[PDB]
Amino acid sequence: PRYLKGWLKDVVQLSLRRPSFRASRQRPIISLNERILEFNKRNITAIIAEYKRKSPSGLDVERDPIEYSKFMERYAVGLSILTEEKYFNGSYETLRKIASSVSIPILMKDFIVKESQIDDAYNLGADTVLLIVKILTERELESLLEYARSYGMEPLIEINDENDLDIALRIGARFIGINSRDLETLEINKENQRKLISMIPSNVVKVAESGISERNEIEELRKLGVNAFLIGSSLMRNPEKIKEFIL
Ligand SMILES: O=C(O)c1ccccc1NCC(O)[C@H](O)[C@H](O)COP(=O)(O)O
Repeated sequence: PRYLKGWLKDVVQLSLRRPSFRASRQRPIISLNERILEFNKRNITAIIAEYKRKSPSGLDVERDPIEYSKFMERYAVGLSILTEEKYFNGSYETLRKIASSVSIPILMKDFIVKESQIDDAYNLGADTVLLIVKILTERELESLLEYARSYGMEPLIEINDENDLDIALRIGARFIGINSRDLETLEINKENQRKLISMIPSNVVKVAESGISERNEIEELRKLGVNAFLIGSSLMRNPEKIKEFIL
């Protein structure tokens, strides 16, 4: 990983020592990025609904993971499940129950710094994985990117600044997530996110991440060329909003 400080340094250490999970995979891979493109042509807003119990920024809600997912399944383009244990209260067991219950694409959200985590995602039933440019060096990113493709997955590469985008573009990323929240300081900056969305090649599927709570926000981001939206907090607090985001 890269030189890190604070909580990013801690969570990355927890991940280096994360035990692998052994299990048989039932269903074949369902591509999340190809499905976002088909929602685009059908002119249906593509929302990736996220399940997370806790968050360092203050979220804290109790809600059944299976019911929430079966519900989101009627409208969402895919699901994003947190598997990080200490800060998000996630677990590999939750991803597993979810994958056996629905049949739409699943993104595994964690801090992936080593190949065994991708084996974990595959064996658990996830369809793709998230790779964060700011915590990895260029070589590590390039290696983790190839490893995931060897399983037929196109991972979601997350950027937060221009330096991250230079790197993602160089290694040939085709599915990018622009995150408005800075992992290190927890600050949200919608402006910096808009500048970045505008610098991205039009042939890569773009996903806007963090701080979205209103439908006007989604409408604005869409005309800006964004293909999909990853929404966690607002949907966890009020599952019902999915109906408003979708009209
Ligand atoms: O989600 C958080 O609360 C959080 C807090 C500190 C550091 C990273 C975090 N998450 C980053 C992230 O990618 C989020 O899980 C999703 O993009 C959705 O953000 P949300 O919709 O909840 O604002």
